[PDB]
Amino acid sequence: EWEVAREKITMSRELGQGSFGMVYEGVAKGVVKDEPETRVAIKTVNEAASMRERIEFLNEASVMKEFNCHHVVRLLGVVSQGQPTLVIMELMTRGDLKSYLRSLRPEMENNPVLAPPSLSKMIQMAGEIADGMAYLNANKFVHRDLAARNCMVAEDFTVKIGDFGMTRDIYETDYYRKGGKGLLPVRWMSPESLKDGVFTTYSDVWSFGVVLWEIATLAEQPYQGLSNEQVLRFVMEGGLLDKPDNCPDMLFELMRMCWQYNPKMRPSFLEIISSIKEEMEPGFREVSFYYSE
Ligand SMILES: C[C@H]1C(=O)N(c2ccc(S(=O)(=O)C(F)(F)F)cc2)C(=O)N1Cc1ccnc2ccccc12
Repeated sequence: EWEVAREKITMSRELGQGSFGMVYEGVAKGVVKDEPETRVAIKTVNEAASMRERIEFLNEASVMKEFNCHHVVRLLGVVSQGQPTLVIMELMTRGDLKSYLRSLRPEMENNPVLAPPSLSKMIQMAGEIADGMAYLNANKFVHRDLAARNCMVAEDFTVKIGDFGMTRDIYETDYYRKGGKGLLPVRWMSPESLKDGVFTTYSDVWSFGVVLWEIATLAEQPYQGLSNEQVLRFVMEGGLLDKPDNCPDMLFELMRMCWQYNPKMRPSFLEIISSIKEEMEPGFREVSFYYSE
């Protein structure tokens, strides 16, 4: 079904170190309808892994087999015969959103443009990110690590929901062992998740508000001036991120709606999209989950 000729897959270079194995970048022969070749991201499984691990790999991959959204990085077949287990996916040529935002900084430094930022561009990303998340939540899937570093940028600048899931030494401090038991993205977590360690769609929305803050600051780390333990106390007691410098008032208002203390009072991704859909580009209606059937 999704199994594909491993011979029809040629790895080029490396993108990063995955959990089950190194992640490469290459091309696939006939993996997309009406397409000869296709740039893709190759996910592998180090031979130094038993079946207890190998099977787990194809377990989480079968989860994506049910996903089909313009705003979520799509799966493209899988390999697991007479060679190392592999999984193929749509390749996002501009990388993750945090790196992309960060790479814009130098330009903006020596760029002779003293004009406010484009609210229009930020809304496009917001809606694409919110549309991909609405789709995921609709399929009873909670992300648990929504952050700019886990959003991907396409060649055409479209943003899609993914999960970097690779080494990344530059974002290691984005995680903290709240209680030893695993690395958690504490600066992106809601008050309730910081307490019981439970993630829901309500908390994905809180994280969404933080991603909007990341976009407006060109990915500065949330809660400047506070250590991890200080962030914990501050957020759990009702503290909130500050309005970014030169942030369109409308964007911050959206953020604040995402950061209400009472989880049940936060709007859902569908409500978020409904309140900004009239600001979305024309094409949005064509390929978005929101307008779909
Ligand atoms: C590691 C690889 C991967 O498997 N996923 C991924 C996609 C969808 C889902 S999902 O559907 O379960 C959900 F979205 F719901 F999480 C989960 C994970 C990425 O985003 N990756 C990074 C990546 C891909 C493609 N191109 C890249 C280019 C640069 C860096 C990293 C790139």
